[PDB]
Amino acid sequence: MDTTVPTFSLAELQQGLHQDEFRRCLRDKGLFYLTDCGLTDTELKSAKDLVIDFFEHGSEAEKRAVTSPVPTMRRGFTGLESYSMCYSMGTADNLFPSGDFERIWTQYFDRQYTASRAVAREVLRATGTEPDGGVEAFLDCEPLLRFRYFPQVPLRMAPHYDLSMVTLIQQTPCANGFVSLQAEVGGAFTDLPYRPDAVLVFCGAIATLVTGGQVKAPRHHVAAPRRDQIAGSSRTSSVFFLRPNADFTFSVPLARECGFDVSLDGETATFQDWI
Ligand SMILES: CC1=C(C(=O)O)N2C(=O)[C@@H](NC(=O)CCC[C@@H](N)C(=O)O)[C@H]2SC1
Ligand SMILES: [Fe+3]
Repeated sequence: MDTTVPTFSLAELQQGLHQDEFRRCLRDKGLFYLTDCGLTDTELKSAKDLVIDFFEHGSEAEKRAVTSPVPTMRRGFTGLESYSMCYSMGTADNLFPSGDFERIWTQYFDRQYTASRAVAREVLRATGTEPDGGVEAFLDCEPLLRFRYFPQVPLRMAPHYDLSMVTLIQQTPCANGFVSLQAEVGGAFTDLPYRPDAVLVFCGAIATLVTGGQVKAPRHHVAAPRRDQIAGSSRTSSVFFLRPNADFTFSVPLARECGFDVSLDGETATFQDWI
């Protein structure tokens, strides 16, 4: 039936405006684009620009000394060695190629994090939800950002819900129109392109959980291009996962009620256990 994906100014929402629509969008299709939340395509494009700079012009040497040590616990670069390169950050223990990089990308992270907190904060106020220990404690959490860059100019994974409170995507488009990102919206698969001055927001499982089921975490997937769509497909994505502190808590009879792969037992549980 209904597949459209709505847009909102965060400033306007904070001014009480559009209350019902925003409420229903959460509960029935857990996603949306978002203007006026103190992110800018310029900031994004300046960050992108210096990573690709390093991709292209760094020695074997500087890379090695800041490529991922533990390959799966996640800080630094991957997939740059002689299809997808990828940079990761967090609150700390980060790895940086130069001094100026550190600044630009530390600020880029902060701005992201602040925005993430804001929208999240709004998501709670809107469901009249007030987490155990406080809205702020909860929002002071252990977040993670992953940037991807697909350069140069066929297996199909299954959709997933994100293991997050909210997730913010900023993407750059392909020179040829192809959208990698799609989601289940009222029965169907809707494209999720780059929109100018906007930023995409998935609600995540944690959102659903903390609001006592009031908010939907949409299943989404990231397609590759068919072996004929390859020319003009360089793209990037900036994906900021707003993950809680290890010790957040949730009643497991509530959890499975929304179709969540949890092979653990007992009374309630915690975020650390689950990942
Ligand atoms: C959303 C998203 C993206 C992405 O590039 O956008 N990718 C990342 O940053 C990724 N994170 C990982 O590599 C873990 C893989 C998750 C899943 N395959 C599993 O272990 O059972 C993926 S999965 C999450
Ligand atoms: Fe995802």
